[PDB]
Amino acid sequence: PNLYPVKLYVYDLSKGLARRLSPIMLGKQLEGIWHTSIVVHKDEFFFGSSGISSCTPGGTLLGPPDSVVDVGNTEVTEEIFLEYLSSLGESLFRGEAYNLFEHNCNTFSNEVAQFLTGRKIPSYITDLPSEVLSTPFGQALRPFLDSIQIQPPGGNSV
Amino acid sequence: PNLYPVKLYVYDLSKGLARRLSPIMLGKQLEGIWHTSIVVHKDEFFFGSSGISSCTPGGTLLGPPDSVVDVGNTEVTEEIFLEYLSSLGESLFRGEAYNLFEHNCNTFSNEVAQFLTGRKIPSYITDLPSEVLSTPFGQALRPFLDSIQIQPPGGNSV
Repeated sequence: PNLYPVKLYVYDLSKGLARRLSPIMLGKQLEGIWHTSIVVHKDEFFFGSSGISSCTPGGTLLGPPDSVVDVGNTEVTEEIFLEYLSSLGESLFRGEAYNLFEHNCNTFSNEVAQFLTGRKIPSYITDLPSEVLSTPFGQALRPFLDSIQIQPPGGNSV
Repeated sequence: PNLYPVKLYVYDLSKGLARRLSPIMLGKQLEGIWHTSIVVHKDEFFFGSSGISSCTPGGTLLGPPDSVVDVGNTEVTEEIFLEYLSSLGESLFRGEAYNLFEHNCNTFSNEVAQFLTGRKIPSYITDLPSEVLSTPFGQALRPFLDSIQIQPPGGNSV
């Protein structure tokens, strides 16, 4: 069977700022504000307030990823993958469903990784929202944080 | 002529946190992360990633506003106002046009206030984005900040 490498592009939206300012804001040590995407079949795929989008790898306003993580290989072909993403985009991943804490770019990548390789992405990435929420900081800014939508420019709808 | 009071609902999304943590993040004293809306004809109107929305005053997830500011009176009736908002929503205020720095909830309220009363809202509110941008903090997080969309839940499309 033809095998296609699957990568998880990792971006620290805070560019290291969350690393030092996290103890002074949340009183807890966070290593970054993780934004991830799935790179497969030569293209980068992510979910934001605009829904599922794609771009050439490292092609958003965010620039090159801070880390490229190997997820595994998948047998899912390009045409089957696009059909899969299309199906998600019309059901559980419309732009309206975006939520900073429970339905974000990492929720997307995690579910996509599982589908393509049977593996989930690292908990330190997906658990970030709960780590922020479980603090006075997070509880006070909950209303504001729940109002936040993220959509890195540069991609086009799938 | 029938006169209708126009209010500017002011919300500090940071709930006072920006007040104390601003000197330690931006090295400059900011008093809040201002989110505003226009209240007229018994309803609250605002612009977000979803476009122009309305709700009963203080009816979003943000709760009651931190301050209610008197803008002035307007002679524009309800039906004419909705037509006005509809026109904006189809031209310069579609959800896609939202930008944290140059086309946000305050850009909307300011333009709406000017139309209804001939007055602009206070510069300390509208100039906030530039104040954050003119700092190492802002320049480093520019990519991330430009990816931020804001849409307080609770309203419905106009």
